[PDB]
Amino acid sequence: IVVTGIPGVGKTTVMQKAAEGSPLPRVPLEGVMYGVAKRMGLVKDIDEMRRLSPDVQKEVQKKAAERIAALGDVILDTHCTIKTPKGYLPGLPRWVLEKLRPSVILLVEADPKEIYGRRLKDDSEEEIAEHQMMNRAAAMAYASLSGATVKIVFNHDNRLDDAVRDAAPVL
Amino acid sequence: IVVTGIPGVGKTTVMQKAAEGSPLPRVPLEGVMYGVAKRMGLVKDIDEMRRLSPDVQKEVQKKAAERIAALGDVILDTHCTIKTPKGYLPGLPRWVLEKLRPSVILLVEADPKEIYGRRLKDDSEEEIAEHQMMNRAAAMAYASLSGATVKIVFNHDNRLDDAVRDAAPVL
Amino acid sequence: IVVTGIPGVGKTTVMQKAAEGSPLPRVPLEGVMYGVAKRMGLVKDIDEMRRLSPDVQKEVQKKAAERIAALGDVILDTHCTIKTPKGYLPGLPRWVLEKLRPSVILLVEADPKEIYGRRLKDDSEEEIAEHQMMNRAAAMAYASLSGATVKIVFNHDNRLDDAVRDAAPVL
Amino acid sequence: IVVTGIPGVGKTTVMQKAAEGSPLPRVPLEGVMYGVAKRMGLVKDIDEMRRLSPDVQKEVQKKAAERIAALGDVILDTHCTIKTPKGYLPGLPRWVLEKLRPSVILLVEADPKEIYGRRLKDDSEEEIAEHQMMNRAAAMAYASLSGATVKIVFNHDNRLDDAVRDAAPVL
Amino acid sequence: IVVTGIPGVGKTTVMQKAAEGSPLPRVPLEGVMYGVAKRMGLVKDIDEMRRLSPDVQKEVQKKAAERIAALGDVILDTHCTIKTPKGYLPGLPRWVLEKLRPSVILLVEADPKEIYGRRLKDDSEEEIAEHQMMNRAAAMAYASLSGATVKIVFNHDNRLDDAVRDAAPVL
Amino acid sequence: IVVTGIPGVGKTTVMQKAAEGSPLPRVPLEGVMYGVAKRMGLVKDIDEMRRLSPDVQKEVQKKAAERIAALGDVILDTHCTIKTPKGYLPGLPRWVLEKLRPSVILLVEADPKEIYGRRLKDDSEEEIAEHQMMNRAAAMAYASLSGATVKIVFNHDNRLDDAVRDAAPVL
Repeated sequence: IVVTGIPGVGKTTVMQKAAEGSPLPRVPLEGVMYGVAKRMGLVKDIDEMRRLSPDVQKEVQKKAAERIAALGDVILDTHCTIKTPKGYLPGLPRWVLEKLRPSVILLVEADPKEIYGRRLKDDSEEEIAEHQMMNRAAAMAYASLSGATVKIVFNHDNRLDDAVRDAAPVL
Repeated sequence: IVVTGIPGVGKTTVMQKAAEGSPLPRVPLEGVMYGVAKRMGLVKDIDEMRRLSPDVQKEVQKKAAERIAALGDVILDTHCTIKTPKGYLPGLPRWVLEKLRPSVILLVEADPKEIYGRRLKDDSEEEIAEHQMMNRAAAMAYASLSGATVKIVFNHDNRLDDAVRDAAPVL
Repeated sequence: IVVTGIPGVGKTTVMQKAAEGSPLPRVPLEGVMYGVAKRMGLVKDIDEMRRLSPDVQKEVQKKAAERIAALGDVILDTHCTIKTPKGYLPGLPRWVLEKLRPSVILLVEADPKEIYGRRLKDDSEEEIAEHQMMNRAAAMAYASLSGATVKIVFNHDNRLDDAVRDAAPVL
Repeated sequence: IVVTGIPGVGKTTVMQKAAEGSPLPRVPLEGVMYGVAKRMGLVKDIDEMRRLSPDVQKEVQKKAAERIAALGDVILDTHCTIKTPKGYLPGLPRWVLEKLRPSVILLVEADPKEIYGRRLKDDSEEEIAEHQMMNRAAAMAYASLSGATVKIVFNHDNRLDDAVRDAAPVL
Repeated sequence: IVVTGIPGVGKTTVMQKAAEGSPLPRVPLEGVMYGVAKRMGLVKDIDEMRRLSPDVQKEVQKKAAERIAALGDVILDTHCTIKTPKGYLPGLPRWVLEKLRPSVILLVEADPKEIYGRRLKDDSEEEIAEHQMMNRAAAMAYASLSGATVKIVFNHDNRLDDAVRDAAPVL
Repeated sequence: IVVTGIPGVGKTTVMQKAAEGSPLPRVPLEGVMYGVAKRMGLVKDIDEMRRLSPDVQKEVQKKAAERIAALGDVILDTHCTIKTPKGYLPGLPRWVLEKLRPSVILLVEADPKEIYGRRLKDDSEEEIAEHQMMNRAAAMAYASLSGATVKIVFNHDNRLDDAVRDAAPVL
């Protein structure tokens, strides 16, 4: 399983509540990549992951995915697209999907005005709505490459029980 | 050619009225998969297609696609995404497209309020509008994998002649 | 399965109604032969099928039948005898039957006066009655060559429900 | 880099203003395909590129992409989807992406009412908004296949400096 | 890392609070064993893990530990001793330690009267104090076999901030 | 095609106007050399091209020319002679011409008094007239080595339409 969401949507809260009583392991993909790179001796510190040569970083992604595939059924956590100075970056290249072979991609959503409120209490609502629409396109592209199912989960501010009630049927 | 649409959009009516006088054979993909599985002795009854092992079901899709490719130019019929308890399932995995190599994907649409009306006379309008948006994303992803052209056809309740007039130029 | 009938008997209507909700593919044999010849590069236009050398046309029939046999169980559609300036031409030679191996030949019939009325609103009644008798002889010859069953279906003008009720038991 | 947009969005103006003082070469992809086909002796005139056999045209796309990859870092120019009588055609098939391996896809946008105004001074606003949405789906599918980043640039009528200020950070 | 504790000591709470913001993956060992056995086809349901042949269960433990060792630095979770009708069962046999090679064993403790209070609000205090003493012996035996460090963390009812302040320095 | 001119003659403006709507790629030679050296890992920044060993810089010129020759018909851009502290440097050595095999060298000119006016608004008129004469000698030497044609184009201050009308016939 892969769980995904825009920064501010409350991804970790819904995942922690829905995964309660589950026998499934819980895995941040960036953490595994750092662990694999560190045990291969390529890095020592978490920021060095951004300094690696891109074509070495492809093989770190490949090896991390092979090892998560060997672990078996898992709640993997990462962004589906990351916003950057040069625009949106796909969080899951084809060479990851060919190794992981996900059964489900789960996408968490809330209203742009709710997310803007949460972010202000910590982009325009138009840029939030854009990043959400780009995530839907990215998820369905990942699905078509892999045979993975795509689930959308709403997580409105007052209504965490709805997000958990929609998420738990997937597990 | 592949023809696709959401349940209730009137797909079969537009397909048969546009295919009138065409030399092209017509084919339901699920029906051919059942036929191939049955002639390979893997099943006897239509429900058993849901009971097959997924990694056998991949090869049944592959063989059905190879045989529909050997038949040549055809009006193939299937859903582009199927709604399920775990969310949207891609109806055409990459291993189907690499065998069929479609020249066109045709997508049928109507207003969510019309579709809700037809369904009530037999999901919310928002979930209908979502499933349409997910189908557009799926179709263009399938196109990029294959070189297939993508055509959208409107099929408003009274206006079947517009749908048929838009469809016939494709054939 | 093969469905057959004299021009004007309403062949397509009875097939379309009885095949409703069937998982079977729906194939015109002339269309397959054109598709096979076109993809073998032998022709580009449908009228060129009448211009092919007869011993090439035998192999086009043979290859079309092999590919329909690979597709498996199907509602195939063609005439059992075609009327021509030199008289009746058999629609299905032995080299087709040895490949398709049909389980059923279905023959649609109506009164010569009904057929003459339909044709007048679009041959003598004696020539219509002759062509029907020649079709029965052709069907039973095909049966004896192949082990196929032969079914006769009446389709009187008002009584389409009787034609469909006789046809549906075959499917 | 690849730069893309709908006809009327002002693609060339934003490209040439942002590329001012850049050491990067600029390349029209259709122009290179014509050049490669012409130097391979396949054509003499630009219109003959539409007359080529599709499976030859795949190899021309492949060879043009290999040569543009060997040139190195470049501002490549083409449409991401081309509107045709049979609907939208993908501008960049997978066999192009596996050769070019783009670092960025850039997508230029403007309001449908602005584009309709420019086109009227030279589709409905609904069909313009549709073609833009189909381009977003195409770009993100291309991204997932390649690891390319996706940037969106607004180019409103009076506001060319905003388009150039968004574009220059990519180069 | 391995985190361990007696049922009712609040193990999961202190782990969740201390692991906050860590890049380390989180793994229940029983979950991995079920996943490995399920993917090896040995079982389908979680209760069948108790029905396996003991010498198969040794090899499942061995394979699960090899796959966790390949994943690298991790917050592993399991009991150090499990209470059963036949008395205490060691949670981590030598064939697990030779694969995992832990750097730390972490042992969570609370007063027998606090644990009795938590268990009532849902063994004698003597049997609780015995099970704690047997865990200390088990942990220090595991340490001597492996070179792992052993840390004890108090988790008194109101004082969760002390438990988290002691746990976070280990990570 | 190669376009050439003295700094201040307005080379880019005449090229940009004449090449309007051309299918030809547009290429700065210094940019390609930097791109080739950068992708060979020899440099990271544009100024390091002056720091290269001359006998490496020859092979970079050779490889850049081979890759621009593989690209086919092109509007290449560079100076025909570069003024330096040690005098005039030839912009195109024999080892470049043997690879590019130009069909045309185009040389842009204006009155030394006009150029001095432009350079004042941004050498003596005698030194400007000298650099032009040295460019004519260099161009005709390049022609004799290669079989390239030589075209001279005037670009007087107001008369850009005359310059573009002389340039466009070459393309």
